[PDB]
Amino acid sequence: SKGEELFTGVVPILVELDGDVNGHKFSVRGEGEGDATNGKLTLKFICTGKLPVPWPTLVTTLVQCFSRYPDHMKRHDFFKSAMPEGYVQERTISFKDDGTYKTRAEVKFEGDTLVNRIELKGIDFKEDGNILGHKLEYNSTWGSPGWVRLALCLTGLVLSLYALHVKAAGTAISCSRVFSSRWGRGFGLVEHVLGQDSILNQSNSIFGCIFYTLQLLLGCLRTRWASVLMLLSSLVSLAGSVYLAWILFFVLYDFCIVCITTYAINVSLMWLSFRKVQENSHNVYITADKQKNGIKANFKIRHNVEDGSVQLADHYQQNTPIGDGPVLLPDNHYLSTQSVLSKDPNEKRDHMVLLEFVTAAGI
Ligand SMILES: CC(=O)C[C@@H](c1ccccc1)c1c(O)c2ccccc2oc1=O
Repeated sequence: SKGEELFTGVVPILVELDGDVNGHKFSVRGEGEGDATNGKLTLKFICTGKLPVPWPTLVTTLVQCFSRYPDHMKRHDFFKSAMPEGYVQERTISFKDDGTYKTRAEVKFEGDTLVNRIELKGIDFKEDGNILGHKLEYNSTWGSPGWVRLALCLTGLVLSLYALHVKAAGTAISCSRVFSSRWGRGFGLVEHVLGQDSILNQSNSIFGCIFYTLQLLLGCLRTRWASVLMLLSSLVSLAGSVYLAWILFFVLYDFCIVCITTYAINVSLMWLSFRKVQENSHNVYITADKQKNGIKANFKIRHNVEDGSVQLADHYQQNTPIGDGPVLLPDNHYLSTQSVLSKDPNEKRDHMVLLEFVTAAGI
């Protein structure tokens, strides 16, 4: 890029957004600096009254020319090559079971400043949704686990506590024929490796209470060690549930109902933990659009809802160069983005403080 020379060095950023969400008209003015050398953005946004939508739903709309491209991908940087004349970035943002943003932006160099002017229009939002009802977390640590996870873990806890009330003592005499066997204690395999004298050789329901309590507790967490811990624990729980299920049929030839219920519960927590691990994804997927001399892009942003659920936001993006000069057309690649939102204690206007780290990868 001959525009790449403009991004060696820290570059001042100014952002201006005129929006209209379901009639509610608003404006946002932001300022900061960008450092393409480390793919680092630092910006402060101010709602020039109070913002009618959550700030996270505006991060994506609110400068990919600061993405750090490694040297071996330098020829795949469309965004800098469009500079200084700029590019037009048009997006459709579809919130699942809710409205839709339509955005169009001019990103160009005005004097010494990189400017991103944005026109936004949001339609078909329900006034008690997650967006207009302001039901989205900002950067919280302790939150809800979701009524799905709550139902699963509470149900499993009641069932395991029931099994304890059974062995330690509608119609389940079929169960207590199962629990009394050698497999109702330490999954039948703790006595083989650690002996029967071990403290770890407990009734499987103890592992049940510890497991469902741990799942429900880690479901209230937004960090990764709880996510990976959830994945490994639910994986072990799944293996033990399939082993015990294999003992129930074809070996004992008995058919207890609480066992099938807890098998389904462990399958549910397994799918939930798998999803929760694998959809932590800010990956901007970029392909070249030759007909318009620009690029096309797909991705999915998942916002945390205050009740522990996730609000899905699908992103369809188009970028078209502003000049008639030459620009780079890339091969298929993706951008990795990490965003950290925070507040400024010196600011009383409705605002947002954004730190961002974007690097190119893929090709
Ligand atoms: C409903 C339970 O918690 C008891 C169940 C179980 C299932 C998965 C993980 C822990 C505990 C369980 C049985 O399936 C079972 C099957 C065969 C033999 C004994 C059993 O006792 C159990 O602990």
